[PDB]
Amino acid sequence: PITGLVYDQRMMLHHNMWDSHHPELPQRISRIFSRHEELRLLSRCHRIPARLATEEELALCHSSKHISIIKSSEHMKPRDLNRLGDEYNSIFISNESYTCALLAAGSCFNSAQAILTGQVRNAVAIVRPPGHHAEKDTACGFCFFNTAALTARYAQSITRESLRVLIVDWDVHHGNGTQHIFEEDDSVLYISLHRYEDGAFFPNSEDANYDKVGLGKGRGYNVNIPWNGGKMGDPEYMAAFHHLVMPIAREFAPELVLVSAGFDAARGDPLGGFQVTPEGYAHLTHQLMSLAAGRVLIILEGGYNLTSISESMSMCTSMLLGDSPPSLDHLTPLKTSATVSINNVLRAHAPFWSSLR
Ligand SMILES: [K+]
Ligand SMILES: [K+]
Ligand SMILES: [Zn+2]
Repeated sequence: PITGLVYDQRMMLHHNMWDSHHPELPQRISRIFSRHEELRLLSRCHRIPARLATEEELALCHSSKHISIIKSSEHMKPRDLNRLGDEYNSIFISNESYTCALLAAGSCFNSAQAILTGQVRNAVAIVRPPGHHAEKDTACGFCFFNTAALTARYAQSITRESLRVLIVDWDVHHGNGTQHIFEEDDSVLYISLHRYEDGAFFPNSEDANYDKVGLGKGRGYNVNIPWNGGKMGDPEYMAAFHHLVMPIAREFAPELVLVSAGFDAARGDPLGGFQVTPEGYAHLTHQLMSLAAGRVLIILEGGYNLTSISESMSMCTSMLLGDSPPSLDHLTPLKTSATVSINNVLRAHAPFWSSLR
């Protein structure tokens, strides 16, 4: 039972040359890595090397146009970088951005490979820029390429095309990119918990609502758990995992679990407004470890309180290493809004999933 870990300082090169205090900071991965040292968790892990993703691998989820455009930004002057970045929804670009996105995906490919070949049982991927907002043909929300989505395809490419991989997205934002890429796919189960606020919360789309359950043969394999009007926390997420995520995931019976692990739902996050605790993320992690024979890859997405995400993700690694879950705070009754959300998803997925009725 050994846990993998991948981190590369080079992914800090991605930076905003106008707003040096833009929340998607280079130090995000630095602080998480550092926190692993202080808790002596790093030594307990097998260090998995990072690498560049190939354009061939990028093409698993992304158009030729999108790849070439981002590839070109590498040799651009700042005025053009400003220009190009402005064409997207919430995107800043530097000359090192393309390489960093490649390193994020490549790092997660090696981690998945290590898990699927049995070298490690599970792994954590401390990477940036994030990925779940990135679409097939466009960049969005600090994301250039959809790392978790690409990792699912790579995983299938080195085993079999029908390898059942589950993607659990507990980043506070909806992974619009990930949902769309697999919306017609029954081999990749996408489960997302996110702040919705009737579509007022980023990325401001109604695709994130519970009624969007997938298309074609992918009907029922897209699960949206939206939160409305309320500071959701550990009780609401534990309830959603108990009633929805885990029973659906068990029925799906994944062979690989990918976690789009953003920590912007964490308490203290400048953007999230939620209050999930580090203890909360640990229990979520531990819960997911009971699936796919423990084959779990935890991939960093969002999260912008340097202290919050450092503590939160370290707690997840501690769980993968086999340590015992810390006790949760005394569990408040669910916020009335949560029960509404949970029941709607229940109703919307009860036909496709036997364990829900
Ligand atoms: K999410
Ligand atoms: K799907
Ligand atoms: Zn986010």
